[PDB]
Amino acid sequence: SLSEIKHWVFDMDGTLTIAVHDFAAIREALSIPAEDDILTHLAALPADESAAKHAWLLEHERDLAQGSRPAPGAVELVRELAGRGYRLGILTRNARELAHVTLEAIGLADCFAEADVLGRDEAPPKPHPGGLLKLAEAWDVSPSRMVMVGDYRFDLDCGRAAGTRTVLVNLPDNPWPELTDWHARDCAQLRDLLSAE
Amino acid sequence: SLSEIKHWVFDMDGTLTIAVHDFAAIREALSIPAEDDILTHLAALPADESAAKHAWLLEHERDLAQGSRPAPGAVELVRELAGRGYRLGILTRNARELAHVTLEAIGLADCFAEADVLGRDEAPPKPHPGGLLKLAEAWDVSPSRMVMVGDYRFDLDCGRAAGTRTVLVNLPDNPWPELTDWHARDCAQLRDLLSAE
Ligand SMILES: [Mg+2]
Ligand SMILES: [Mg+2]
Repeated sequence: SLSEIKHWVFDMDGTLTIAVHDFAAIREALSIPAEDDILTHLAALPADESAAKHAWLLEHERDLAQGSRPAPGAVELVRELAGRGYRLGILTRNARELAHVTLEAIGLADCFAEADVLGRDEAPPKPHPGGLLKLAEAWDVSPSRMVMVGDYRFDLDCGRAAGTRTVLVNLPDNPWPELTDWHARDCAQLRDLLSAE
Repeated sequence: SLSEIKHWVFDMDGTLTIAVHDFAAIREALSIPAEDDILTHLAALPADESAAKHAWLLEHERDLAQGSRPAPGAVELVRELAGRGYRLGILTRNARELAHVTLEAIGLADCFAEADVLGRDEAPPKPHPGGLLKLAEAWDVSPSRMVMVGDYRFDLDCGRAAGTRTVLVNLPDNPWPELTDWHARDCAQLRDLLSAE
């Protein structure tokens, strides 16, 4: 049962936080009417114009980015787990300092012990198991009793390599069934699963 | 007339080259059937699943990127202009060395004099006019007789600031009419415009 796992490890980008983008710049560049939602409008254009505009959006993802915000239900999930006294960690490609700043920004800095936030300098890149093995050792716990929560195949591969359980969030379905122990559309639904199962 | 302009300056990313992405990874992550085109499939999903999957694609643009390839008609346009004996330049945020490598990769290194490829270290970031002013001076030409070709508002703003003519490519329409002297869906159509007008 998911509620039996008391040691949780989170990816950051795409899991606890998501990139936000300049909506007004997007609307101007792609000629979206104010009364239309961006994606709904693009989906309704002729296929060739839709493809061209989507390709442009993707090409300029970084130009249009404006930092990040908490992913849906992420703050809620982490606070729920922290409230249970569970042990929480982070395994991110970000530098530890930046991860720290982000955690403070989204109001979750107090939910993770500083030593349990592993960044660029503390662990090899996913899907290398190193970071999870480090946490498992620091926590004196079997990996089979930890869960790795992520949104990308490398997060799941990392969990499988280290031997932890794995959770996919922030996709609506189950694209890697064999790599994925639990899946939820987002952290809010994951919190619901935790509560029910 | 466009054919009267004999001094042309190109942006790189999004104009002469475009990022390519890992199609197989995308298809696996978003559960796209082999017989479906990715975008057409997403456009046909329920709106909520479509939005979630598009947001994921955008969030992982850099994870899914696999270098770049020539933009449609770009090699053809540059060779056509070089063949006319026109003077050609580049104004890119990329380091000059990388711009050089890219130009070699796509077979256009011989179309630009090395001194006329301005990168990170040779010119301030768009939309600062500096890079175009530098080329105009090096070429002993009035900016009104140069054209800046780009795919982003900053390219057009840069041209307007320096006083060059401006061209938008790689969007299908005309989102910044006042900033844009000519627009074309891509470099191939731009070559056609050049030929006809
Ligand atoms: Mg991630
Ligand atoms: Mg560009």
